[PDB]
Amino acid sequence: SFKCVNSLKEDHNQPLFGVQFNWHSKEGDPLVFATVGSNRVTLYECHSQGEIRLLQSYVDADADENFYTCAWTYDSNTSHPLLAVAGSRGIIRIINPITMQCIKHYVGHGNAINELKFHPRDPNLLLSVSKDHALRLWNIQTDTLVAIFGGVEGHRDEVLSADYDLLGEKIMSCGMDHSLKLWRINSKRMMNAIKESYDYNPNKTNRPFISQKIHFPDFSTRDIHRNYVDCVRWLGDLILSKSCENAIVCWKPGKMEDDIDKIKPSESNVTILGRFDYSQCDIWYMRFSTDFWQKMLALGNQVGKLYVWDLEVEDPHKAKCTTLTHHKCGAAIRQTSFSRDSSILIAVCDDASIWRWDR
Ligand SMILES: Cc1ccc(-c2cnc(NCc3c(F)ccc4c3CCO4)n3cnc(S(C)(=O)=O)c23)c(C)n1
Ligand SMILES: Cc1ccc(-c2cnc(NCc3c(F)ccc4c3CCO4)n3cnc(S(C)(=O)=O)c23)c(C)n1
Ligand code: NA
Repeated sequence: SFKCVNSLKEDHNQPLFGVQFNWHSKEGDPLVFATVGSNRVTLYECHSQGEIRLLQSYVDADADENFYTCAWTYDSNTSHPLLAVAGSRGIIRIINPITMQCIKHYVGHGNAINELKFHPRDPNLLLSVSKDHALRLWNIQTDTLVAIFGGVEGHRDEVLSADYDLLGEKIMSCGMDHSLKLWRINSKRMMNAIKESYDYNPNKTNRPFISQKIHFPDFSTRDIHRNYVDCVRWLGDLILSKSCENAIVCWKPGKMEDDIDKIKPSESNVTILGRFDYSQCDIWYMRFSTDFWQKMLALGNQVGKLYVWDLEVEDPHKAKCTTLTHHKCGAAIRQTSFSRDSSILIAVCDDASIWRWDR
């Protein structure tokens, strides 16, 4: 079971909106996690006796920047970890976590970026989701915009979250229009766009890189939640998503026995496989997370309580819940992160505090 071994507070005293363990950290190296809040990104190392060792921060030159998200990848030639961050300015920064140097930045969108995710099988492909109602897929090896997911049948309001499935063949996005939308990226059009992004070298051609504009999702529903959908994750062929209605819903497109790859864009049904209720988490902008193996699900609430669900059961509705509290932890938990082996769970709060729970 989990025990609270340490806590820390960042000097900016502003909310921490994101936290991610580096699941690409090398064997024998201590566990490292990044936090994002205010106009900063900070790295920490987990040590024995609950020690949280402070390393170094990246501080944006714009005091008005507010980082909302971060995601780890690694350099495709050297294997060294890389960290991407973004937020209110709509700028994607690729940071070398060793020196905390910004090694490249993309003017990602014409509005804030709410989430960043790297492709599960390709470390060069970065997905950003924005307040401009679109998703964008970047190839950070050739600095190209592969595709824009949005348009005439895309999201109709700010996009808050998105996730790749296990194989990275498809994306599920969600946002302020109450909808969850599916975008297949294993179509002939998208596989060709990705191949061409890798073949693009602006020094060796005259053409600009032509980005795809994908105006139509492969599936859409507004039948799961009745408010802003602010977090989505795939659980195999099933989806986990939440709104501010004190519930994570586990569902799937189509009827009970419909295969996800047979779902057509006109599909009008959804199937609910279960719902994980909790309390006092009815404010917008609260994230849930799963561990590496997807054996566990974690979410913090607006009064500092953590809920952890054991997903190692025959059906989703049988998930077993554990609650974790500490008398000194009373601020809203915006995001959690498990270490790759799930031995540590970190929670970050609105009062700039960091909470470490060891298994
Ligand atoms: C005819 C052809 C076209 C495209 C690709 C291709 C595709 N997708 C990624 N990555 C994303 C990725 C992946 F990793 C695993 C599964 C997956 C995807 C995208 C959708 O399903 N690629 C990376 N390099 C390439 S390459 C060798 O430069 O083309 C790809 C391939 C293999 N063949
Ligand atoms: C005082 C203050 C400042 C900023 C934010 C905030 C926070 N996070 C994102 N996005 C990241 C994001 C998200 F999209 C979905 C879920 C989620 C998060 C962060 C944690 O769980 N924001 C986007 N717009 C805003 S805003 C400025 O209110 O419109 C935010 C909050 C809640 N409070
Ligand atoms: Na830079």
